[PDB]
Amino acid sequence: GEAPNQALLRILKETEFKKIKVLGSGAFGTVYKGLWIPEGEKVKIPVAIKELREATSPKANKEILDEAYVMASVDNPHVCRLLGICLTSTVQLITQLMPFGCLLDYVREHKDNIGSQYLLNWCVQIAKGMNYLEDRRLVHRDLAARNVLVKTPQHVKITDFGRAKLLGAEEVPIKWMALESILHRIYTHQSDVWSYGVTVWELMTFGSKPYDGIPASEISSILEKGERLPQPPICTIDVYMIMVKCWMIDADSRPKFRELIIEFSKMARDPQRYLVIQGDERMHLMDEEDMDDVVDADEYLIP
Ligand SMILES: Nc1ncnc2c1ncn2[C@@H]1O[C@H](COP(=O)(O)OP(=O)(O)NP(=O)(O)O)[C@@H](O)[C@H]1O
Repeated sequence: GEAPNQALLRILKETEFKKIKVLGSGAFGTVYKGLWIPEGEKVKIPVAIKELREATSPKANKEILDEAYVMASVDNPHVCRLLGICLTSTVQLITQLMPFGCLLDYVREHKDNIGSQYLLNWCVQIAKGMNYLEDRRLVHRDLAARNVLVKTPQHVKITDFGRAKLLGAEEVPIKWMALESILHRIYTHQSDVWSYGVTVWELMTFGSKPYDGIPASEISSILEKGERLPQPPICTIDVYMIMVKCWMIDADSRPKFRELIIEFSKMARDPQRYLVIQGDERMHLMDEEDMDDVVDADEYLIP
């Protein structure tokens, strides 16, 4: 039976926060960098503010609220933090600012400076995030490098709950999908594991596109034929065999997230044994003056 969901949904006054910069437009909506000053509190919290495309079509109001619902109900160091909503005219989603942006852009932009320690720690942290969702019985359904955010090079969090569901519920990123999901729209914790596999492959190839070329329509055929993504240059057979296990047809044959935490964690203790990166040993990885009161969202706790 389902426990009552007692998450608090915080409604925020438009006056409590100043926008500052656009971060990402075009696609569907507009995300700004900003600072949130709660009521009378004397803290300023860096935040991202997702005020969706001006037009207020009741269709997409229903979709930003579902995210808010999910994000308000999660609480884990490796899942993105929702501060609250603003009901202005178009619904504003207010999350913790993740200054380094999405992990896909971050690996793409920084290939030459990314060591094995970072790559494997990311793997461990993503698997922790996903394991936590598994404990809350959430199937994410859209895990990808584009949907993991970077608070710092050493701390990432899963984002984009716009397709999350409870395991069992009944209510398209084809290249990240478990075969049962493309064929039967079955979606399980184990189909999230498939997508973890792809996300890891995106990281290990420093942001390549999976099945670059092959059009979406061909994908399910390819997999039934038994083809998978190729071994990235930097990966030992050890790392790659974990990817491949995530991509087994038998869903229950795939690893569990808790096993993934364990395995990458072992590897993270000796990173150079597991990823082979040219120049590994030597790699290493805001605004205004009134910054006395700045507090990261992670240090701003609410009773
Ligand atoms: N909390 C955040 N902190 C910093 N940057 C963010 C944050 N949320 C989003 N962004 C940036 O804005 C981009 C677009 O945001 P997002 O709304 O996730 O993309 P989208 O294509 O509109 N939908 P989706 O990727 O499915 O969530 C992200 O990839 C980031 O570069």
